[PDB]
Amino acid sequence: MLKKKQLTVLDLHPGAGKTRRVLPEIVREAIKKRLRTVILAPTRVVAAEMEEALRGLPVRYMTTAVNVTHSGTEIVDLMCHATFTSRLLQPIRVPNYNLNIMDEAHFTDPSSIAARGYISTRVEMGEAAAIFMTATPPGTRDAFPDSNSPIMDTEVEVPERAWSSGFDWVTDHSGKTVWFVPSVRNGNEIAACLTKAGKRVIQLSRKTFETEFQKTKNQEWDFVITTDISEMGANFKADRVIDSRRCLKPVILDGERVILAGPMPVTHASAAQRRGRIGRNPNKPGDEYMYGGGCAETDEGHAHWLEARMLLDNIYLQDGLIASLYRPEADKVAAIEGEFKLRTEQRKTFVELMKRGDLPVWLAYQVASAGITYTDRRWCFDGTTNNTIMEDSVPAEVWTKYGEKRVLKPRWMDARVCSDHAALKSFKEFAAGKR
Ligand SMILES: CS(=O)(=O)N[C@@H]1CCOc2ccccc21
Repeated sequence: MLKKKQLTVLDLHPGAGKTRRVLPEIVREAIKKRLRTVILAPTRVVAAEMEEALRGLPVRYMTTAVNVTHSGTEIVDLMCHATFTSRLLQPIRVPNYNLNIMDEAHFTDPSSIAARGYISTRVEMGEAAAIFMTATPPGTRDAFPDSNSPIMDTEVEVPERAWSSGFDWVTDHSGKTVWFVPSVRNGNEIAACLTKAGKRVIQLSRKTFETEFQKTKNQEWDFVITTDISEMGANFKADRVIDSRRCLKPVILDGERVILAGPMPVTHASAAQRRGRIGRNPNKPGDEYMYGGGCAETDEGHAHWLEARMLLDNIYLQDGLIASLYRPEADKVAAIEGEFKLRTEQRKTFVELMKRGDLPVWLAYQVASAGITYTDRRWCFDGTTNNTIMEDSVPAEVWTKYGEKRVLKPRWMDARVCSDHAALKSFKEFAAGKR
């Protein structure tokens, strides 16, 4: 595995012990062989779990999710997938790691796809070794993989809205349930319904993940309503997974806008990861998995692969060369390598719109490629009337940095900036010049 020029895919089933058993073994061997090593966690919650599994070993934790006093002589760095990609984009120097380990190497966020592309290109070049750890590698057709104990799989109609009758089996359960919903807004409705019926509900999403996940250990709950974020190593002490089998897909229409299409079928990798939450205790067989639809390869034409190409086109590799996407996922986008390469000033704007502006990659690229400086927010108000952002069936309004009251009408419309109350609130602050 550790020998150069090689990319290994560690494809053990969910719960096989890739993070607590296999990962420390690789770390010990890497330290023994003096290989400068990077460990890539998908989220800060997995980083905290990796610290527990690697406790004692000399690892430099490049995250505030862990409170450790470093000796300064560690040759193994641990950071999130997005931190790795972010530091690659910024002027800061990143070591040319001899060994690159990616946990949950199935994560389809644009920064995870970009990191895989960068690492795999370095391996293809014969510069480094890499290990991609995942139960569901890119290209998996099995939604029912092995587990530590048997799982009862049941195809059933799963409600995607509040209900008065017809789904007795959902509330007539005395155990703990993790329920995957296609969106935050869809989860709010089902959560309000379960709460009204006397259930204790915790809700998880990308923006509230670290805070609310802690509640699943600190308090007694009946249901956990989550988006696809819990597919990335999140572990619960539950006996049932209710899976709508649906997700929202960002799609770039005619290269002019981004809409959130669907809800539509999840990939086999996602369905397997969602099912993978239960059947993890070999001493407690019989965990249930209720699924409400089929799988399809909805990652083809998904905006994240185009966005990954926008990140890689702006990461230095060697002179004019540009990193390719990891081979099993390179056909999910019809992009020309190098087409999103920006000049130095616009690239600096692109990076800042993502890091500080917190804008989606596609939106940041449209603003930076137009030659607009980071603090220039006039574009948030000069788009056509069909780009009017709506809040509560009425146009959203903001006070500009000039003190004028204006309707939010962005020149480039990206549905992710107003997909929920929290996203819209952050976009309003950005359009007003608050960050
Ligand atoms: C994220 S932090 O505040 O905990 N600092 C970490 C740990 C020490 O090593 C490094 C190196 C570079 C950058 C961040 C860090």
